[PDB]
Amino acid sequence: MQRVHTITAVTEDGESLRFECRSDEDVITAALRQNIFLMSSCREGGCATCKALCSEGDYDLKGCSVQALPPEEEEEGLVLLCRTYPKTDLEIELPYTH
Ligand code: FES
Repeated sequence: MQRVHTITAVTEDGESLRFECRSDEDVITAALRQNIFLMSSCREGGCATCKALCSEGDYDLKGCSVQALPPEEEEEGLVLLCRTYPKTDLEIELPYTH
């Protein structure tokens, strides 16, 4: 009936986790529902510093101020964990790294 999902998210800052979440994957919602409590940053789509990365999974990620900057070249640059869609996320790196 429902589709199960597994989010593997490791921060290049040095954190690494593999949780379970169905229907609504969302690395924040799933690990907020499992036991941990993460948080991207401002979620305003205007910093361009949180250059996160996406290993695999068809999940979605859309900037917030697209009318200031298109997220294409920024997507082909890397991925942003400020939006994070729960469509299908298999493995993702966090927005921090160093
Ligand atoms: S747009 Fe502000 S840290 Fe992501």
